[PDB]
Amino acid sequence: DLILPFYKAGKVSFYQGDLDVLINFLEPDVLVNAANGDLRHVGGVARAIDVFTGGKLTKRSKEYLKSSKAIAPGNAVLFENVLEHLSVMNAVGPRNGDSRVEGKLCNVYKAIAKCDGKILTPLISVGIFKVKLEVSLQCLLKTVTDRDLNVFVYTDQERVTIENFFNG
Repeated sequence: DLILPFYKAGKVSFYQGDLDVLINFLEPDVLVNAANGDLRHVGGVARAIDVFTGGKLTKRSKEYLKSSKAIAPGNAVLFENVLEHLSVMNAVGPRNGDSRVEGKLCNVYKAIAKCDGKILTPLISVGIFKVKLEVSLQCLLKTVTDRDLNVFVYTDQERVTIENFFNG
């Protein structure tokens, strides 16, 4: 492997890198999108995924909303094979100060863990939805307990925070 994790907790591996490079080298079947409820794909995760699929994620999203329930926080919807052997799991997390941030976050991870194959995911709700990294991380660890999972972050700071959480 060209790209190796900076931490591994049980079956959960943690990576730092640009999204396109992690997809290319880690070869996921399922990519989790940090979605917003109206599926406008903006931000460091959602725009990068859209672009990687040549705009197909957005095409499928517009199609989806013609006949399908908007995605409420706490839920996720899988678009299968947005590209051949790359499904996008559109996970909509809670925002800081919503009710039941932890229950909704944890439910998102429960949905993510039911997907098939190799999964590559960011930490849901961390960044612009302003949930503390450790709250999202704790829900992930608590919920996805016996399942191979790959988690990515972009910044040095985020990596350190994750390392500090485990190092104590």
